[PDB]
Amino acid sequence: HHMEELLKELERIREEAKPLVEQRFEEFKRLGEEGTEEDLFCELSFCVLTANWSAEGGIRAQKEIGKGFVHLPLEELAEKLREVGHRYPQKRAEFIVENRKLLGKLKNLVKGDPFQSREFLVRNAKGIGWKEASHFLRNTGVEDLAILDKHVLRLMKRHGLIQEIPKGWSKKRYLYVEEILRKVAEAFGESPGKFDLYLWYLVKGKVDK
Ligand code: NA
Repeated sequence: HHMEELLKELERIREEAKPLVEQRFEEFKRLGEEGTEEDLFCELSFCVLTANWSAEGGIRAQKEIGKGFVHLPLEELAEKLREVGHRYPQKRAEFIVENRKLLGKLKNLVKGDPFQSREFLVRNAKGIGWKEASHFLRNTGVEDLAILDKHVLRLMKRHGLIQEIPKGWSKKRYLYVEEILRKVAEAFGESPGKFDLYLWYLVKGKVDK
């Protein structure tokens, strides 16, 4: 399959998807602009939980646990994650509890240079790698970054943009594949952060987060 085929299909869904994409982005921008440290922490926790899980699951976990991500002890947090169906509740709970060290630092991170903020989160936030750090930043309104998850990587491979799907990341390799996708986003006329939502609309016609 060729790149033009992908762009044409995206153009066919663009008009219908746009209101959903724009409304979802307004919510992301609201979080970055008006969100408290705890609000940002809950979004970081959403990204920990959806590393290898559906947006639907993470949204349900966020709804059910809420500020529990901030205050619950490890055992109680793990139990609530087990209750909402997470497959790895103990380890994700441990990541979230450890990440509480970042409360007080998130507002500045979200406002900082997004490439530098992503580097920080990769190194310092548990359960957050290159993809999940990009995801968190995008979900606070950042538009500069791609979220290279399995769905996006498979689309890129199917349309000849990359030759193989990476099963792990480094700074240089993530930046490289991200730049490939940035050029596609630019060809379409959208920022990487919004382009991601158009790409995901292709699957089932949904715009989650
Ligand atoms: Na990390």
